[PDB]
Amino acid sequence: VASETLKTKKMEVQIKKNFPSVLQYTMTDGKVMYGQSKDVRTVEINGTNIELGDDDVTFKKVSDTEATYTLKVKDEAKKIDAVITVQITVKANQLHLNVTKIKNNLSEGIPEGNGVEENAIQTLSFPNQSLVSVRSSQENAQFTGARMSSNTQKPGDTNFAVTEDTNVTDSDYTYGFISGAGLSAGLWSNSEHDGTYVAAPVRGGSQNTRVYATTQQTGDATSLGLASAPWYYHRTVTDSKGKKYTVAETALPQMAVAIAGDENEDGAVNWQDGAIAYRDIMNNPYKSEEVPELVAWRIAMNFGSQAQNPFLTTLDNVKKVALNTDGLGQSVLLKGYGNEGHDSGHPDYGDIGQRLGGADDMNTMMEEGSKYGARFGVHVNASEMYPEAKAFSEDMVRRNSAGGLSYGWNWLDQGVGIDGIYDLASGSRVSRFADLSKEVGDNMDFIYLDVWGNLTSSGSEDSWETRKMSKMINDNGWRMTTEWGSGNEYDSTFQHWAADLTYGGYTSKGENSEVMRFLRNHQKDSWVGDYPQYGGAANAPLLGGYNMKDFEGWQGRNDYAAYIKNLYTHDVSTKFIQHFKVTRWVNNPLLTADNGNAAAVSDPNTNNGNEQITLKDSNGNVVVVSRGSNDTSSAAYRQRTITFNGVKVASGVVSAGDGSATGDESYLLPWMWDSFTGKLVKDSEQKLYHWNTKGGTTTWTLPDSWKNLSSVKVYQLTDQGKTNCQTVAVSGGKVTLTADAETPYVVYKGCAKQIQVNWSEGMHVVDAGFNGGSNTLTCNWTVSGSGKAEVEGDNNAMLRLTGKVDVSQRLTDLKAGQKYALYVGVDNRSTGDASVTVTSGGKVLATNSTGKSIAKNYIKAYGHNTNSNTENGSSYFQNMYVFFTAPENGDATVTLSHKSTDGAHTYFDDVRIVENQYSGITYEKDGTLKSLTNGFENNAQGIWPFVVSGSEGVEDNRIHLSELHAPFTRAGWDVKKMDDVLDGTWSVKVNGLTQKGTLVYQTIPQNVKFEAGAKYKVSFDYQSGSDDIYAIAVGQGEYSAGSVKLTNLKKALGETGKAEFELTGGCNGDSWFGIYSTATAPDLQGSTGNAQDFGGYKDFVLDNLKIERIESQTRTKAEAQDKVKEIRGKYDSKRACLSDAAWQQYQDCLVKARVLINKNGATAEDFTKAYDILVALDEYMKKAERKLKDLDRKLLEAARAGQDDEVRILMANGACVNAADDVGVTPLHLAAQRGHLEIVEVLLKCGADVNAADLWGQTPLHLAATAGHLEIVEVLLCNGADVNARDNIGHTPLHLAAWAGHLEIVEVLLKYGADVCAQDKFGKTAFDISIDNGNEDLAEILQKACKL
Ligand SMILES: [Mn+2]
Ligand SMILES: [Mn+2]
Ligand SMILES: [Mn+2]
Ligand SMILES: [Mn+2]
Repeated sequence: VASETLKTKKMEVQIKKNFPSVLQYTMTDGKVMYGQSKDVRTVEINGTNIELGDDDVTFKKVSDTEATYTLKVKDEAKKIDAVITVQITVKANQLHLNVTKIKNNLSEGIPEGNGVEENAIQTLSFPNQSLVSVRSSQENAQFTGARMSSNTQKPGDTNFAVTEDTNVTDSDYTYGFISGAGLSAGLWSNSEHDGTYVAAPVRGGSQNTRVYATTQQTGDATSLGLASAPWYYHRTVTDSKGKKYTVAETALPQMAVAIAGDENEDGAVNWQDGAIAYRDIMNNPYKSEEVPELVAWRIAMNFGSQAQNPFLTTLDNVKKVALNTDGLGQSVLLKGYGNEGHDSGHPDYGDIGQRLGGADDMNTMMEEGSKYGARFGVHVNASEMYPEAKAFSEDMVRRNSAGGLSYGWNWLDQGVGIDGIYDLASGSRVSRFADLSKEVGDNMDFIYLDVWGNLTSSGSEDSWETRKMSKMINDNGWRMTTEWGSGNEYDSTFQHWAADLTYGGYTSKGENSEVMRFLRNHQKDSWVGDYPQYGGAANAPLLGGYNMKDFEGWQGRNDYAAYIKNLYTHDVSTKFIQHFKVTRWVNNPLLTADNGNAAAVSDPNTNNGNEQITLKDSNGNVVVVSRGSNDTSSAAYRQRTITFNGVKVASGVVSAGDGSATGDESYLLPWMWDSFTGKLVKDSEQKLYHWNTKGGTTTWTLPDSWKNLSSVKVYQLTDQGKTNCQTVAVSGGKVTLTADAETPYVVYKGCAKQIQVNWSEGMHVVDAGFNGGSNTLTCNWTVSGSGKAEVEGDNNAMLRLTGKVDVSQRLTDLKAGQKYALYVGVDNRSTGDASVTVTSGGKVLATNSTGKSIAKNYIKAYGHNTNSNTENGSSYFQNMYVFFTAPENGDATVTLSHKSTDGAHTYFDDVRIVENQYSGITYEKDGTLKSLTNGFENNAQGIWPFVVSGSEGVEDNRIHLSELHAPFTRAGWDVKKMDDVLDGTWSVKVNGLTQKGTLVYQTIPQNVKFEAGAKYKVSFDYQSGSDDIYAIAVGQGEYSAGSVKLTNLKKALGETGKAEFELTGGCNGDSWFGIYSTATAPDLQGSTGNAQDFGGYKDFVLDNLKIERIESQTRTKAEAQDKVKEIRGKYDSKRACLSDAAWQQYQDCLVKARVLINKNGATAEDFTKAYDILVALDEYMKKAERKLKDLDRKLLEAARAGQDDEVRILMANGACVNAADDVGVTPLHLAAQRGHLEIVEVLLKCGADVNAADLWGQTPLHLAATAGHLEIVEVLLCNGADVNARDNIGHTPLHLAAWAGHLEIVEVLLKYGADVCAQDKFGKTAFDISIDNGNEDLAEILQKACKL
């Protein structure tokens, strides 16, 4: 065959002129690797194999390093007529084969707007091209392949000898390496082909197989050759509506080989040698070079309009983590960066959350954060959308084969599936990422793509789609990261289900492959880390593996100390290991003959035949990681030694990644790199991180550059940075370190300066989050008063106040004349007021207060929810607001204060000053509320003046600010029957919180204070899905069932309703109103499936809140005094059956009214207030009385029935023991006559009046004696029953027991002391009763009382 030679300094490649084929590679040393030794001239186009003849190919040697081929590819019958241009180039030990041009003689190209290109060239390949091959006739001929596996128990690798029996045909792999006759090679291709995988729960580029292995007979030997899998060129796709499109290539077809000798110099030639060479030709994920610097990964979360984490708070948190890690690199994923938060506004990528501070604050956070080595990225979704999103349209909607919506998940709103193919082919998604690019410029590091590969956008989401998705992202300068462990093998640098080891179990983690991890460990956080309960790959991997925790609200995670502890336990050593590239990996226990890995490398002269990995950097530094034993039953299987240039830098067992068992690992890791591009730092900046799991004393050999030092400087790392400095002597290049358990230390050669941190930049105050330690109360905040101010809490630090104290700070950078809202988180445990005040000079611009906090925090993503223990195992943190105009003098000051001298605490956190246009609060002259209006158009955050209640416990609450996007958010679009927005752009929305039987949301006194005794007109616009499913709740103090006044609301589905009521302020100033979920089932109107959710039959929308104080009729002192008499005359006699707290509330109220009435110099205003407070007290006591009368009537009913359980349930729920009806019959009377001994004894123990009588003068003893209940009569006399008690006739329980003729009951009561002299109105004794009836048996016991 006629050939030509391409030359480099490393090899000579003999190539055929009749086809782009290699005959052989001859290296400088004379070693040879074969190409395609046979006459194979096949080209596949659209699945049709065409064999080329001599006249179908033209050749041209361009230079000594390049040749060009022109391929005439025609099949008239199969509609193929193409001209393919192939380039072969050589450099060093690499050969590249590129398709540089594709000409189609059967088309004019792709029609405008990605229209269908008829006879388009969709696929292209060179079947059995064998660019590199090995033969069974060669010394140590072998194949090594890798396929995708997310399963910890199933490796993705194959390792086998190439023999005469080896028979393969287009066997597809992610990676493929052939070795033989002292040379090795891997084949790289940019093919987007999807094929064979070991294990993956999703698509989304998990199945990308780019190499094809095929055997052929090469004379008397079997030859195994490598070819590229097919490439896509102009691919024709169909969307959910049946519309077809043709989309151009992501890139032109490209492939390469890199010929290796014994690269790691270990005396053998295998895939590892090929893998070292392969790194020079392989694709590298965009920005994969920064991956080793990303030590601190975490999520900063925002959800449901709450603004739990505004961008400038996230920046303070970056500075806290920077101090605690001594400036290690960070990667913060902003989950809910856009619109109203997480799983809101998808897919509006360019809509940055206005309530977080918008694009302005996001850019400030990214720009400033980068100075601390912190990278930022956003969570996006390209599979699900909500009606509120501006991108929402009929074209975007994914539809099923029947024409209906492809529904997603319902939570805040109903998610609808995005038509993935439409989104790509129309240029829609690329334009939405462009919207984001305009907002962030070049400040943002990465994109985090959620759910991609789970088939929500289409049944495909293949490697071709994922390749195009990753390109749109990389094109904007963004690093690619995604959700699923197996997803996007080609371009992703991080998988959430790989780095967060807790999710999905052992079958759904990161990439379980020795080949993939050997090649790319340093480029991704997509592997298997320690999580021993999964076993296999997850049991102490030598390379570690990212273990991700959070503290900023993601899944309620708000534990900072655990976050930091975990960074040092797993992530510091994982990241240190990623600064080196794998060069050798022997004795892998996961690979056996049974799982298809008989030829896997097994050296008994390395680490006793146990697992070992060697890694190297471009500076010749060597890292060696060794496993103690390859037996999982041995204690040494989890033992790992790490050496750096032959010196031990880490030893022992890590604390289990699943949090199940603490370890003993200690390390002294040299951190030689900067937190930016990872370049080597200078000598004065070189440092060592020290960690000791169990704590104690360890001795280490310092690195070579430290061997002549006399001493080192050791600093303990905290949330304040470098503390407790120690000078440690160096003897013979060694150091002894004493360490507390699980405590980070940093070692320097000399004195090291503290990292400079200016807290709360752009926040208008210094240290708004109280992160500056105790010192913050000295030069940032000024403290005054007899009381005390402390920075308290070992997690999220807060300001704690006790006694009479004020904490002040000057406000900076305010725009003169502009409107601002200032809010602060407040938890008040004191009865004394806690306040927030803005002053200019001395003048008060705005002020607000809270008494004892009455509402617990149920916001899961928030830093101080009721699961975080602010004090006493609870948290009452709620945002307290002030609205003011920035003064013209530019002098403004905030003051946080506690007024009373009591010892109870008040907590404050997160002082937020934000530009805000809300102006719906009007006051009276005395500073009390005149009116409050809200259309929710200018809310700084949350559902203010309401606060979320406990209907779902601590949750990502299904309550938020709904957004207008007509016609989609309106009633009538699809199966939707309710409007999301009543008027304007925003309303308050509740999604499906039906049949809870509890409070959903409520006002609190710090948001809307209802003055004691004052009357208010409350009105709002609403939309409710069904009749009586939701109600208006009115209460005083902390919500409690039974104490609440409920008004059921009627159905207002698609048509806005009006709600109006009057509210009278409770005596303690703690009155409130809200929305309550009843027990009543919604009317789903015959809807099925998602239509029950989307319809709105179970939802509640509120808007246009209006609260107005109603003027009261003026009262005199006489009127108020008389009202005191009336109230006392009604309730003074009702102390017995009334709670000890209810009697206290009543007494406190009477005291309050008397103080107003009797003050020297009291006015009409005081007399009106005193009278009104008593009127409010009356209605409160009366409502409580009807609820007690309800319980009493049910207790008298259960006394008759005889059920102890329902008698005890009612008594425990507050039932009156001595409760009598219209005829004066108590439950002790009823239980005694029926004879329920278990109830009689329960009632007597509870304090029931044993002497109690009805309108007939009958006591429970009279009733029990006539009925003849011996056991009941016994216990009554033992509890103090009146033995000689009489009725309206004069019958003692002796007379009645004789009338009924009870032989055993008469004798029992006589023994105790029942009178025999007793006579009724007729003057009849027991002598007359015994002689009247036909039985003389009674006359025998009476003649044994007195003998006649
Ligand atoms: Mn080797
Ligand atoms: Mn804080
Ligand atoms: Mn509105
Ligand atoms: Mn919404």
